[PDB]
Amino acid sequence: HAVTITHLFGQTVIKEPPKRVVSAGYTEQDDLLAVDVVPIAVTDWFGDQPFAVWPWAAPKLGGARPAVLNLDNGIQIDRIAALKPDLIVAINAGVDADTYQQLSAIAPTVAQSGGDAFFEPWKDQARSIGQAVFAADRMRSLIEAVDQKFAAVAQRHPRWRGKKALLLQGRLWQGNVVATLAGWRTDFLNDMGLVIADSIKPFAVDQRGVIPRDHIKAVLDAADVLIWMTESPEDEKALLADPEIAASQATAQRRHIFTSKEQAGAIAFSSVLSYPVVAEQLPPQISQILGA
Repeated sequence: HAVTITHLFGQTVIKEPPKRVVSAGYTEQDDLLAVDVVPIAVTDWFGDQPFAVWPWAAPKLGGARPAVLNLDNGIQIDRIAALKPDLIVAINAGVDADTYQQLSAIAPTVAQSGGDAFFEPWKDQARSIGQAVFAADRMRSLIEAVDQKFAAVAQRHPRWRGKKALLLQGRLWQGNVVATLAGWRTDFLNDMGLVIADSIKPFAVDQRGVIPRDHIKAVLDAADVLIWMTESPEDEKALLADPEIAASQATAQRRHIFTSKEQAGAIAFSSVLSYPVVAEQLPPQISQILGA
């Protein structure tokens, strides 16, 4: 039975479990590898990982060495054609109507389902991948396992319930703190019993809060715990050197968590394989700030 995928740019028919999959977006390799589909090409995002596959997903390669694509200057249409895929997964790749036509000329192409051309809700991406590679039941159990691990954190830490969190990018932008707005990207924090501080709501730009310099101190001080997606010790040092961050009660009362690079990657990938890394490695850090 062929699978018909309905997406932003129409429908894609996938006649059989595909043997040559290109992962054209920033994160889809995690959910593909999770259901034992090893892409023939993975697209790099950040962190300079071998084959752009981060450590939580690397084992599933079974030693394969996929081609590494990049989006530095758009989707690499000719490189994709040369790989002769039977399925292109381009959910998190910035596909538009023009690039959709180009990819579809090469092979059946699964695009995003809606208005997010990058970073659509992680479970929507997972379910679509699962359908596309004839692994829906397996992908369903893996999504459930994520929710269960975060629910188990909540059960072990009832004192956290209602405590206020912010999830911040690891670097300032042109002087501004950049927060993740409340949405699918913060559901994992809610699943552990935390609330997203509403101090960021007035500063919305698309899915982030871009905090004006004169509001940094008050906005950070609204939170009980601040999770910064730092990718190096230099990132942490630059945040603590910022005069507004340095003068906040968040700094005075040691409310900051600065992620390791691996932790920042696991949050950023938000996948069936990366979220269990967050559920393992973030709770001990939250306990140090909130108490167990």
